[PDB]
Amino acid sequence: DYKTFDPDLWAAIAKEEERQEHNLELIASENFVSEAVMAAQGSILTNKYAEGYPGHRYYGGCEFVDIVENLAIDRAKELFGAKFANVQPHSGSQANTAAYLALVEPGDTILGMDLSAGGHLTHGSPVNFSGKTYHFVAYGVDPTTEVIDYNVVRILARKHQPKLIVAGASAYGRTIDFAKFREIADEVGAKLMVDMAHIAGLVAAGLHPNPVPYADITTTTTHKTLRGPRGGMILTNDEALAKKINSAVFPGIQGGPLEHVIAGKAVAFKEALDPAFKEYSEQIIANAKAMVKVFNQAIGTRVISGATDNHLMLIDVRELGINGKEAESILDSVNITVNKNSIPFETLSPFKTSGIRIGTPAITTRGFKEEDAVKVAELVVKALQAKDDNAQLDEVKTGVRELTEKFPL
Amino acid sequence: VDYKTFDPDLWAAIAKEEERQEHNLELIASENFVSEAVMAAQGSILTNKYAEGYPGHRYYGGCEFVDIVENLAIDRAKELFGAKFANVQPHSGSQANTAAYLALVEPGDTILGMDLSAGGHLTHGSPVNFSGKTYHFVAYGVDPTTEVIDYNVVRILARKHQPKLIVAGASAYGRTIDFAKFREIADEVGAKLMVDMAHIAGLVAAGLHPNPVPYADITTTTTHKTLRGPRGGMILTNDEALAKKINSAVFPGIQGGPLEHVIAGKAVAFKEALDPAFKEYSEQIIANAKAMVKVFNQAIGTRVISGATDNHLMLIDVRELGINGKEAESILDSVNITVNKNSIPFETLSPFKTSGIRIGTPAITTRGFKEEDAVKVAELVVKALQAKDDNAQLDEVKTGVRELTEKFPLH
Ligand SMILES: Cc1n[nH]c2c1[C@](c1cc(CO)cc(-c3ccccc3)c1)(C(C)C)C(C#N)=C(N)O2
Ligand SMILES: Cc1n[nH]c2c1[C@](c1cc(CO)cc(-c3ccccc3)c1)(C(C)C)C(C#N)=C(N)O2
Ligand SMILES: *Cc1c(COP(=O)(O)O)cnc(C)c1O
Ligand SMILES: *Cc1c(COP(=O)(O)O)cnc(C)c1O
Ligand SMILES: [Cl-]
Ligand SMILES: [Cl-]
Repeated sequence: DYKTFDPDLWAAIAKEEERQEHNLELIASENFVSEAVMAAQGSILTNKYAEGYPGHRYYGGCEFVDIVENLAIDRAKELFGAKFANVQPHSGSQANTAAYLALVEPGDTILGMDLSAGGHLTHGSPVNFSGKTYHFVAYGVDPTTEVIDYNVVRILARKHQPKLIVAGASAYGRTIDFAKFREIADEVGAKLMVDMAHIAGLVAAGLHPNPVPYADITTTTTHKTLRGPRGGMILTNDEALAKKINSAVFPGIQGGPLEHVIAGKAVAFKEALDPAFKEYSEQIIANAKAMVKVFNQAIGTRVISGATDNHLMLIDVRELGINGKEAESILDSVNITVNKNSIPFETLSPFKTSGIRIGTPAITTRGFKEEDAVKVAELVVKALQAKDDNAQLDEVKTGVRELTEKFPL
Repeated sequence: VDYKTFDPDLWAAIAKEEERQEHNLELIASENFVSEAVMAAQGSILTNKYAEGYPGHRYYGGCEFVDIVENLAIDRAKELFGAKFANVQPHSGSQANTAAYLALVEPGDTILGMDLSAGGHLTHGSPVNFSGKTYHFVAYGVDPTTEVIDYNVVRILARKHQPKLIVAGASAYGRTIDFAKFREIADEVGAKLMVDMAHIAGLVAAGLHPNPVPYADITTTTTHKTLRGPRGGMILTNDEALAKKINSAVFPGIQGGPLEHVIAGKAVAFKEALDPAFKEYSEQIIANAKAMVKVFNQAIGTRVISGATDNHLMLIDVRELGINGKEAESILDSVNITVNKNSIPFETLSPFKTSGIRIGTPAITTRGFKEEDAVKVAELVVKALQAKDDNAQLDEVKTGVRELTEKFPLH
């Protein structure tokens, strides 16, 4: 009825719910938040200014908003064991912005994972505030094993004497050894910052080593594997760091927080304290390993590093005579969403790439099991092997429809 | 109701905040009540979509309809304010301003912006904010007698310090801002001009405040406040080269994925602001503020800074009542009237005590208050502040508050 006033807006939203229903979301950073999370984001909390922190706001009327933000703060400490949590970052990028501000000065040397090797843009890219503001040295993965070579990272750290070492990745499918990063950091006198955005839910479920005890500062998104609303968060065990972090977030780089989103963080965090979330996360990894099995055995789909320990995988497609962007386009046409993705030692443009990235958190949320995940990888290989063959691509589309009807939203 | 059962801690708190918004006089100058449609947009399944990039140039597929939504927001913004280019991805006014600075100046450049005590925002050069830390800000303020911007002083400062950029816009300034005179001072010294219209964006959209968009190299704004949209930011320009620097600065410059469900709420709100009724709304805002200023001007104890308002807000020196801004704020809070303490020009107290309070009418106007009601509000505020904890008087104010909120219930 309010939709009558703005028919064009609500029509697009309606077609988007239809799109999420009928497509397979394999983009590794996506998920489906719960009805309760969306309800919190749709609440009247959007009306409340609340600059400052609970009990220390810059105007009145925050007595009950402070309950919401405290729940989000306190559930983060419960989920991750940190002594201090900040839940105001508007995004993972802002969380990283403020975490740098608390650890280093502009121009300081920072060691962070190369983007082609699987790092995020905020870990040093020159088109990002991180590369522009600080002096980033990249570490990568080994060219044969495509896993992190900690002795090489150690060579780099001693050569470059960074003030800060950053661990964490957006397209790295293997366990990150946080304890080795800490030893390296200690040895050259650098601090350690971990960006666990992609794996935060696996960490919360106890299925990936927890960086919080090792890192000076841990940043994360609240979406992705955590299955929360879009937003960021900052954790630390050092009270002196927590103070810098808090000043960095506000009044440093942000103004008022999105308390309706923070309310959705609180909702999501309690969902993640439930034992059901560990079963969900167990299924994320098992579905990913099952799909990796299919690709390892298929022809043309080289899994980077040959296995996965977490929710995602990188597929090198150069042996199908295509690039990532063509692979992304083929699969999009049969109603399968992935993203083109640079692979270690990428030779092509970052906008063509030599591979695609695939993650299980979204389909696992829809209820897919290993059987169904195996099926998707088979559909993916069939589509990419079918050199522009409409008969075969329609088959794949049929298989995608079967799956989406089997697991509606 | 079922998800509410899984988390009573969370939802009982939100239930309390609903009651509080319904039972309070919200006089915080930057707050409002967004429509049901806006809230419905922020609560949609659009929170699930990653859409890094811009419409037609995302970094992956599946953005067909997210592009309609964001293009609606962009196009409606171009139409509301008459700018050739609009970026609707900033997560906030602070992000909007962060990206605008990156498109205009280099770290360390000299920038002229309004002093915090005088009414400027934190992002206009405060040393505790990225703006003060990253650039060499030189502040202008207001004249101590008239408490309005002295444009000859801006000229004097601009010529002395040769800023690369001049920033106009304010958070606690109740008078018309002469953008033409800023444009002429910038041109004289060869500086760029940035205008931050967050507070007055809705008045500007209604034609009730001079439009900065033709004068400013870049205009930034929030989408909440007088525009009455979701919390968020926006960047406007007419210059195509700046538009590209702006879009690069926002992504991948300082943000990752945008909040597409908030951007949907921006599109909803921009269409509401294009409706002819929004102009009647915005005119009621100003008439209510002027009605309140008249009352405060007649009560001793409540000195209105500069003695008049042209917009939605007023700044009140309370010191002759023997209290500071913090005490006034909490006095008013105890009788269900919510303001914020606020520094006044040439502030003598701590920035966390302050000499004043800031009051605005956008929120009460949104729930239907007229000039008659705006008058009763200011009278209730005067009564509460003069009551010297006389509980009988404070309880009378609570009744007056209850009368107004029951007379104008919320949606
Ligand atoms: C958007 C983003 N932010 N951080 C990322 C991305 C990814 C990405 C994808 C693409 C696809 O054309 C381009 C870029 C890119 C980065 C710098 C300059 C030009 C283009 C980056 C993925 C995770 C979305 C990506 C890859 N590849 C990984 N490694 O990190
Ligand atoms: C939060 C904010 N951001 N931008 C603003 C604010 C205001 C504000 C209020 C307060 C109230 O204790 C303190 C400060 C402050 C900030 C940093 C250092 C010292 C003091 C600022 C208002 C509009 C909320 C303010 C005032 N006064 C105006 N002028 O601009
Ligand atoms: C996704 C991601 C980010 C950025 O989060 P945004 O909300 O898009 O700004 C930062 N770091 C890592 C490791 C990420 O995976
Ligand atoms: C409120 C305001 C801002 C900050 O907007 P946020 O969303 O809180 O970051 C910036 N400039 C002005 C003039 C403002 O009034
Ligand atoms: Cl990502
Ligand atoms: Cl403000």
